[PDB]
Amino acid sequence: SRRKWNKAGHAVRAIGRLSSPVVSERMYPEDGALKSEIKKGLRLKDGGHYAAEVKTTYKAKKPVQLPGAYIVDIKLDIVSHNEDYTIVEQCERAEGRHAIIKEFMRFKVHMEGSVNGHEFEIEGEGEGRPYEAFQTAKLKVTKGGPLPFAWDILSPQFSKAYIKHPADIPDYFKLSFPEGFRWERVMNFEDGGIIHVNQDSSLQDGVFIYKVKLRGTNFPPDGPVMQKKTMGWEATRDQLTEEQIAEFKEAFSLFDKDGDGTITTKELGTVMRSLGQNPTEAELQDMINEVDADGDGTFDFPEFLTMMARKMNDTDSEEEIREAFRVFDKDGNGYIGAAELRHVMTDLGEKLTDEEVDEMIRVADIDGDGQVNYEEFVQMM
Ligand SMILES: [Ca+2]
Ligand SMILES: [Ca+2]
Ligand SMILES: [Ca+2]
Ligand SMILES: [Ca+2]
Repeated sequence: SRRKWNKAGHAVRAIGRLSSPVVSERMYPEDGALKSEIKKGLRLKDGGHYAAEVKTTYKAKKPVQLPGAYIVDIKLDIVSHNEDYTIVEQCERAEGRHAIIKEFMRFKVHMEGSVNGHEFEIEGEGEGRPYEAFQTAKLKVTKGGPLPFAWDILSPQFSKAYIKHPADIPDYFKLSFPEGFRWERVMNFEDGGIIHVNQDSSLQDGVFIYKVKLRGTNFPPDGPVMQKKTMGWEATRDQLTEEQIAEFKEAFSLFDKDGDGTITTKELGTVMRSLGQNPTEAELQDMINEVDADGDGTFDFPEFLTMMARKMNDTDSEEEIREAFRVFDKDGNGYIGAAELRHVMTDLGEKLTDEEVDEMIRVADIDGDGQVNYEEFVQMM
C-alpha cells in the first residue's frame, strides 16, 4: 500500500528527471573569460567511479559579449573503435540552458600530447549541425599508437561551436568567429593524476580548425587510466539498496507497458499525455537520448536505475518531492483527495479498485481528514 505510493512516486520523479537532465558543464563568466566546471568522473569496469574535477577557461580572440552563468547538457558517445583504439568514432549532442557558422559545418582537429611520458599525435575530422546540437568525429592516432591509457581521458578534448544556445543566452563560442577562441583546461583525478590541455579554435576556408596540446602526468601505472579500466564519463551516483531496485523495477513496469525491457518515446509519451502534459515528439526523443547511456537507441532498466541513482543535493531532492506532489495534487489546493489519487494512478497505468484507493488514502492520512497534504505525502516517499 505504501509500496503503491512509492511505485507511483518514483514514476512521477522519473518523469521529472527525464525532463531535467544532470548538468554536464557549468558555465560562469569570470575575469573577462568564460569559465566552466565539470564534476563528472569516469565509470570503471568494476562499476565504481573514478572522480575527476575539470576546470576550463575559454577566451575569445576578439572582445565578445560574455553571458551570465548557465548550464550545458552534453552526451558524448563512443560510436565505434578498432581493437587497439587507434581509430575512434565519437559523437555528441550539447545544449545550453539556464552566416559564417552555417547550418552544417565540418572541422579538422590535430592533437599532440603526452601521458606519463608517452608521446602521441592524433588527427581527426568531424562534422555536425552547430545550432541543432549534433556532432561526430573520426580520430586516428598517427603517432605513438596504440595508446597505453584510457581513451576517455582524450574524448572531451576533441568542439564548443556545436552547442545549441537559446536566443536569450549569448553564444560566446559562435560569436567569437571568424577569429575564434582558445581554451585551457586542468583535470585532477582522484588518484592524483593530472592533465593540462591547451586548445585553439579557428575558422579557415569555411572549416573549423582545432589544435590541441595535452600533457598528462602522475597517473599510477596500475591505476585505472593507465590500465584501460574505464568506460566513459558519468555523474556521481548514490548506491541503491535491494529494496530500492525492487521499487524502481515496479516504477519501470508502468512505463514499459508491452514488457519488452525497454521504454520508448511512445510509452513515455503515453504516460505523459495521460498526466495531462504534452511534450513534443522532438522533446520525448531528447529525453530518451540523454539517458540512453550505451547509445544503442533504447532506454532499458539498468539505464533507468542510473537515472534514479543520480546524486542530488538536498535543495534539489526536496524540490523534486514538491514537484511530485504537485502532479498528484491536480487542482493545486494542497490536498490530494481520493479522486485526484485514483486519476493519477490510472494515468500511470495502475488500474485500482475503490477500496485500494481508500487504503492508500487511509495509510497516508496521518490527521484523518480523508486527504493527503504535503507533509503526509513526504512521510510516504
Ligand atoms: Ca516497452
Ligand atoms: Ca540503451
Ligand atoms: Ca487537491
Ligand atoms: Ca490528511
